[PDB]
Amino acid sequence: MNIFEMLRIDEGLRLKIYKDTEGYYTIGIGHLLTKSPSLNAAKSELDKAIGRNTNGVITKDEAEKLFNQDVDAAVRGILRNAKLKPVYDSLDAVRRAALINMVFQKGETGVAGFTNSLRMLQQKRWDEAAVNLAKSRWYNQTPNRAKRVITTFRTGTWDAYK
Ligand SMILES: [Cl-]
Repeated sequence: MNIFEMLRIDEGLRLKIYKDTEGYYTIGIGHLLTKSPSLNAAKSELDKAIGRNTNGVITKDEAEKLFNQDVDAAVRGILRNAKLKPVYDSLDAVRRAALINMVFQKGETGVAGFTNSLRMLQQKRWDEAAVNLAKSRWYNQTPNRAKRVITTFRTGTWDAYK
């Protein structure tokens, strides 16, 4: 199991533009196009991201490309965030995947904000962190996914995903 498989599970795959849990225009593997309410804008954005006139639809391959670029970026934002870096650096491999998941789903910034639980992860306070992480808008809006991640942070294993 690894990052890609993980996220692929959490985010699914759609070849046609859709609205996410928050109602935003998204595509492929959790690839967010826009916060705006215009399907057109979303279309523009897509074309631009794909490099062509898509008409709201893309190929699997394209979807995948987006995905790598996205995983890549997530990591990098992590590597560039003065708050994230240290944490990540101190984590074992499995757990990093978890931090990356969150970052992918909510943004560096978003994540950069879980100060306390980040602190907890740093000191390796698994159980406390999990509780902490649970008290969030994030958990409350996407309970099942949040659970997987949290479990993940908690045990250092892929069971949540098995
Ligand atoms: Cl969920």
